[PDB]
Amino acid sequence: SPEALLKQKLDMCSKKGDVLEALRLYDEARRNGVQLSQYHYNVLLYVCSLAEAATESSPNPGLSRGFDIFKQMIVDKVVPNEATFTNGARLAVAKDDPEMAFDMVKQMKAFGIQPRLRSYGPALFGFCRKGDADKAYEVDAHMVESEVVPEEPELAALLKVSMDTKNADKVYKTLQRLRDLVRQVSKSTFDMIEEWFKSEVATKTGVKKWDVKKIRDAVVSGGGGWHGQGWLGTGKWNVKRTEMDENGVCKCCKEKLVCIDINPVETETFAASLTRLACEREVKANFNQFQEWLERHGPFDAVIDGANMGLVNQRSFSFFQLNNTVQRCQQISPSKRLPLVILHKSRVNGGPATYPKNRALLEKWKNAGALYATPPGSNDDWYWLYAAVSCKCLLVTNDEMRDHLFQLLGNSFFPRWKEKHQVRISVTREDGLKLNMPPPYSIVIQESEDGTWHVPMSVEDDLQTSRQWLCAKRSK
Ligand SMILES: [Ca+2]
Ligand SMILES: [Ca+2]
Ligand SMILES: [Ca+2]
Ligand SMILES: [Ca+2]
Ligand SMILES: [Ca+2]
Ligand SMILES: [Zn+2]
Repeated sequence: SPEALLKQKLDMCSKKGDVLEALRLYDEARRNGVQLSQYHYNVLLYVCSLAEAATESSPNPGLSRGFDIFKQMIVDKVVPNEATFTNGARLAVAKDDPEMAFDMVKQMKAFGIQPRLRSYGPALFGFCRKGDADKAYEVDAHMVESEVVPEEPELAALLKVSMDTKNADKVYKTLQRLRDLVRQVSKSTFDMIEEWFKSEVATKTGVKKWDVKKIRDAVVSGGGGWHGQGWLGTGKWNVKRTEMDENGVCKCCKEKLVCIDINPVETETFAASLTRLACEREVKANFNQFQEWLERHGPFDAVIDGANMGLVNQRSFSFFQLNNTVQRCQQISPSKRLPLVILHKSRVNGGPATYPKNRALLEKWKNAGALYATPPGSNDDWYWLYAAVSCKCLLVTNDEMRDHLFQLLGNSFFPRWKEKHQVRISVTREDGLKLNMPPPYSIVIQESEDGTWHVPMSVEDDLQTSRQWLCAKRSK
């Protein structure tokens, strides 16, 4: 079979790295009238990726013909799958011609194909590296039109190019996008924002007087913690690295940060999504059985990730730590409700039930309507997440909630929900176990009604490391 033979020959051509032969075989298939499929085209795009950009001579056939091959695949109406977008992007990155990368995205659109975020990268980053703001803004407008949402690296590049070209309005808009989409910024974005506020352009941008009514109304309209009406005040910024105390008060200027509400409609949308996702991955009957059980139980003030409470910072499962956490949650519940403990059935009858009084206590919690033992093969994370979301209550876990399945939950609603609901344990020698409660304010870039900015840095563990903030306040 000829298409099956080209497959075999391109699979081999190449783990070897032979681009000149992959390009010979491509040309030969077309002289034989053998139709290249999705698989052939993808292998071919990957292999052309390995060509490198010629620093001395004019461009090599591998990269150069790679764009031709991509163009043809679309013309042929062969459907791109995830490997197509990845190899297409690798090729774009290797060539490092932002104009050619942007051409690839324009032709996807012309043929009704949805570009991916990684398709836009080599174009956007290419123009930003060249200081070409006008072209970077075109790419960004194109992304926005295709409903592709930028992440921090795209926003940071747009921020830097706006700073380089002295564009105060684009800086303002990008900073609002950082607030909306990212919330807390990486070290390098933080340093960038600090440079902005100390800069000459920042010093010289702003308004001495403004419609205070219009600001107040924008604050209500936006949901809280920003107004979006432009730079306010005049003159030099005082720009300090600082911290918030436990109540959200800036140690530099004493502004108390806002606690930003979550709209209950967004929460119900998210609960539906969460249920859909869990049922796609769990045995549906297992997850449904839990849903039905939960409808018949509670009320709950807290849901505990039992495996995480037994295991975090432990050489092996610690019933002491789980039980202490149960007792502590019950103590802080205004009506002394036991928390809902989610644990694997294998744990309810294995290592945590090793000692008879522990086993009797696990059974007592179950009999109090405060424990659900998830079935063999289940991923407990769906169960404790759904319970805390559904009961609108505290979620006790030290799980980071960022890898694997948690990526499916998105990077807007879920991080906001997590901040308001997640309780983590910490331990010290002097005191024992502590429950660390949600903050009374929102850890997000905030813009005050008078134009003052507070920008939080992102950190791995804000209980381990004290989170730094930037305070930017006009000196006059
Ligand atoms: Ca109960
Ligand atoms: Ca133990
Ligand atoms: Ca109550
Ligand atoms: Ca006892
Ligand atoms: Ca888990
Ligand atoms: Zn401040």
